[PDB]
Amino acid sequence: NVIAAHKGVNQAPVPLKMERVGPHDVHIEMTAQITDIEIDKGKIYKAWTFNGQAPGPLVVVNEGDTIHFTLKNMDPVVPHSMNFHAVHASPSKDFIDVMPNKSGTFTYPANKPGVFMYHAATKPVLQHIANGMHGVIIVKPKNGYPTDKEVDREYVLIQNEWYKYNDMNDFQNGVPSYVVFSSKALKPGDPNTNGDTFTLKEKPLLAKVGEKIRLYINNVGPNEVSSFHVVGTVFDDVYLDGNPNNHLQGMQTVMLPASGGAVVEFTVTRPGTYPIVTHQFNHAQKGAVAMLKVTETGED
Amino acid sequence: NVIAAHKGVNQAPVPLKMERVGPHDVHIEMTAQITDIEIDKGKIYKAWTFNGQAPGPLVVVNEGDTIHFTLKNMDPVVPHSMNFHAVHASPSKDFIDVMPNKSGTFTYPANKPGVFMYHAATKPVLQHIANGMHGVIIVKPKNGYPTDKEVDREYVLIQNEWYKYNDMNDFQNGVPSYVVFSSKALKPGDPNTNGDTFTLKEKPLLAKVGEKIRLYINNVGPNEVSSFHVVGTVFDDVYLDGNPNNHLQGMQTVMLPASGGAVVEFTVTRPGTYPIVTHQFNHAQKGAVAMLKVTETGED
Amino acid sequence: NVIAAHKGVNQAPVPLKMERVGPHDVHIEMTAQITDIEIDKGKIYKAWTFNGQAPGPLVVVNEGDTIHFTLKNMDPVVPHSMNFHAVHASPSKDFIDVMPNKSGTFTYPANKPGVFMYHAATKPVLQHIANGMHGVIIVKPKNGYPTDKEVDREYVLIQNEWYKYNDMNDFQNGVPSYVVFSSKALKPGDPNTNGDTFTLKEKPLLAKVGEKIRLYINNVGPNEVSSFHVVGTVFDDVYLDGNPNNHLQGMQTVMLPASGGAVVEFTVTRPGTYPIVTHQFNHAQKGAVAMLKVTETGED
Ligand SMILES: O=N[O-]
Ligand SMILES: O=N[O-]
Ligand SMILES: O=N[O-]
Ligand SMILES: [Cu+2]
Ligand SMILES: [Cu+2]
Ligand SMILES: [Cu+2]
Ligand SMILES: [Cu+2]
Ligand SMILES: [Cu+2]
Ligand SMILES: [Cu+2]
Ligand SMILES: [Cu+2]
Ligand SMILES: [Cu+2]
Ligand SMILES: [Cu+2]
Ligand SMILES: [Cu+2]
Ligand SMILES: [Cu+2]
Ligand SMILES: [Cu+2]
Ligand SMILES: [Cu+2]
Ligand SMILES: [Cu+2]
Ligand SMILES: [Cu+2]
Ligand SMILES: [Cu+2]
Ligand SMILES: [Cu+2]
Ligand SMILES: [Cu+2]
Repeated sequence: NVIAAHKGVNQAPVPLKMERVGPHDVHIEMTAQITDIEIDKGKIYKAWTFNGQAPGPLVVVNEGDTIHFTLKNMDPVVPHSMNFHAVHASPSKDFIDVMPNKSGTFTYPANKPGVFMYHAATKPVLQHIANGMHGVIIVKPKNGYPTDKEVDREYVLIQNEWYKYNDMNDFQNGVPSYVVFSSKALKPGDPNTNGDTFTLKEKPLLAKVGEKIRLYINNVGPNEVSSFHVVGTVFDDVYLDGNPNNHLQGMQTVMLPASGGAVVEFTVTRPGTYPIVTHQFNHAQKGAVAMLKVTETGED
Repeated sequence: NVIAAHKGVNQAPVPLKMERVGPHDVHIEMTAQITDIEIDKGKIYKAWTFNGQAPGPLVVVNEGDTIHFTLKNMDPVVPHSMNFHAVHASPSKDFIDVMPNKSGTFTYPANKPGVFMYHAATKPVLQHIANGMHGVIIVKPKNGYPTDKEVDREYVLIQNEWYKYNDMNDFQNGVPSYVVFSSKALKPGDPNTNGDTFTLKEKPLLAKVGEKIRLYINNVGPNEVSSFHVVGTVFDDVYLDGNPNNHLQGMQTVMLPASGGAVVEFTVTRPGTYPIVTHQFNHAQKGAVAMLKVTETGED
Repeated sequence: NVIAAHKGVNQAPVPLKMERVGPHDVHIEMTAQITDIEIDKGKIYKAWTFNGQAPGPLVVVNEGDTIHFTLKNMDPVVPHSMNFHAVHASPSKDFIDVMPNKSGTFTYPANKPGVFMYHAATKPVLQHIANGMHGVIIVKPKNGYPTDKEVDREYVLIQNEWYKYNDMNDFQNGVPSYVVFSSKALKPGDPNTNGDTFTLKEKPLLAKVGEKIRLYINNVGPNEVSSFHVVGTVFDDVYLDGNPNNHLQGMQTVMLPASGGAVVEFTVTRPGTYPIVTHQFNHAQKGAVAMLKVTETGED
């Protein structure tokens, strides 16, 4: 199922570009590009990506920022596009296709705090998402969260599925071959990984005994819901979609729809390694287990 | 899988009958009937229906109304019945079968505000729901919703699946062949459609730039959950099951169980066409995309 | 797929042992054992169990109790282990394997009120859960629930799936063969059953006309979410995961993730038999229907 013009194509990752251009305005430039990603050991997926990552690079803006977004399409033959769930926009004017070897710029406001999916909007959308064109944009709430002062350390996790390569029958009708977590960096030194079955097991996220950890999470799908759970703890506080008003306490497991987000916070009380799962254990068995290593110092 | 006595049967739609009979009492009369519905282009499903619609006709009552419900069974051979999720009733006395060519009347109160599924209760219930015997009853809250004064325009949407015709193995064990939206009229001039893959794409719901839209939504299944999302906006306010107390804000996507309802409200800020999806994109690809056309005047 | 050392093995159920050892400390002793369970009429599953029950025996503790848990592994060849979702623990030190014919003791606090899953933690966790090593621990809130004084009668229900026997391909990739409810006793005289397709239909839970019923519920999976609904009523109050803060009202149906819990309360207004379902009707058809028989006296 490899398009003739994609045979042998493996475009090197290109860094995300972002710069603030006013107190409430931010420029973002991404690419659409075709990049080989190792999704399981020995298994390469020639993914349709933003910037050579799948999920794509993390975007963080402030509530009330208007985003001036440019997509540079490096794919030699397939059009691509961008839909941010954070924004208010006209889909038929602002989420439109950018043709091969062209760029397009679109402007829209991020009025709402939270942890939002982004993805390509090009028909068939299922094909673009399943092939890798998904990601997260975080919109920071103007007044924070009521538990901000309690949080010691924070990371971003994203859940996605992988199917048989570019196979629309499988995408529509088949079980996922792999379900995976990735982490995207918020601060210098944080890991930045792609959706694969192994990296966050072999290179766990790090924390220190006694810390309260915040995770910004989103299940991008394309197709499955997620039963998000951290082994050995309970979520002290949960904010559905990352909106501070949607505040639950003491949850064992957080139900995420496809594209669903949350801010979750939990305390790690003892040294050890703590798995992070979707509790739909067929999906966990097919890759969706990450690890958090908790040490007396927070160092590995 | 077509029952001998249903071969060639296509009973014309019969209008819902409703009339208020007291300040807190309402008569409703439906039929059970066998009616051909075009669920995808060129694909007829000889559905088991209420009133020749699938999902069935919309019912709207007020909180505290007692419903005096009559079902007239026009099916020549299969018994049918009615279960309203809105009501408090004895299932074994009030949700019982009405035999072919007979009628039955049942009385029960709708004590709780919200957006409730209704469906046939006849064993096997899966068979009756999958073949088309589902619908929505809205119970209006005595004191409204706190955001009532902000809403400019409102519609009803229902999600359902379609399987291989009357195939209990497929109903139990197979993926849906189609997943679809329909709209049911609240006010004169609103569309009133059946669950199909195309009508709400070709004849979009209409709105005006700047409006706040309310949707009353229910995912009737039979089998899937729904990740309900409007492209190009964020839900300002969500009331789970349509109960005013269950109030979320700023949600990108609303997780609906099978039979789950909600009242969702969102603002459309720019002219254009806005898709409405379940974000489980396998289901969207198999039909579950509706459209909302937003114009400077609200006219098409 | 029957391990040689399990052929012909059917270890008799062993009672749960629990005793309070201080105002905030409780001893619990379970077994891991291999026991034949009739999951559907004529269908024996040689389950991997705690104490010869699947789901395992109910555990009830108070918020703030530290649990001193001993597992005695009676399996001749497979290691087993215990993970309580209620507790804060080091998974790599406290949820570790107990080898055949050995015991292990682990101590950890239950700081959070609610209705929590427990299950084996031994890799592959999917295999242990699917084969029967799941259950519920209830942690009673120090200050109760705000609706405690309204509740007349209470029971515990658990939902689980069963797959082809010890078949990891089916566990990962196949639909469940059966989906089932069981009830676990809270007070003397309550039923105590295993996850099967028939017992709670033939021997319904009992209640009296006019009562408000509380159910403590958990969907242990392993793989499916649950759309929990009681026919003929509406949930007056719902507490997600059994935490009193997570308070919804007037829900028709409660969405439970895999491992998700709730406390749900509803009123039965008329004599009759009331089905209890997951509204994902493929699962209901494959076993997941229990019954509640409501009489003028509450006696059968
Ligand atoms: O909490 N691990 O299923
Ligand atoms: O927001 N369309 O996936
Ligand atoms: O309420 N029985 O689907
Ligand atoms: Cu300013
Ligand atoms: Cu600019
Ligand atoms: Cu694309
Ligand atoms: Cu989207
Ligand atoms: Cu701290
Ligand atoms: Cu915790
Ligand atoms: Cu009155
Ligand atoms: Cu009457
Ligand atoms: Cu019917
Ligand atoms: Cu129902
Ligand atoms: Cu307005
Ligand atoms: Cu919006
Ligand atoms: Cu004390
Ligand atoms: Cu002790
Ligand atoms: Cu085990
Ligand atoms: Cu678990
Ligand atoms: Cu009472
Ligand atoms: Cu009720």
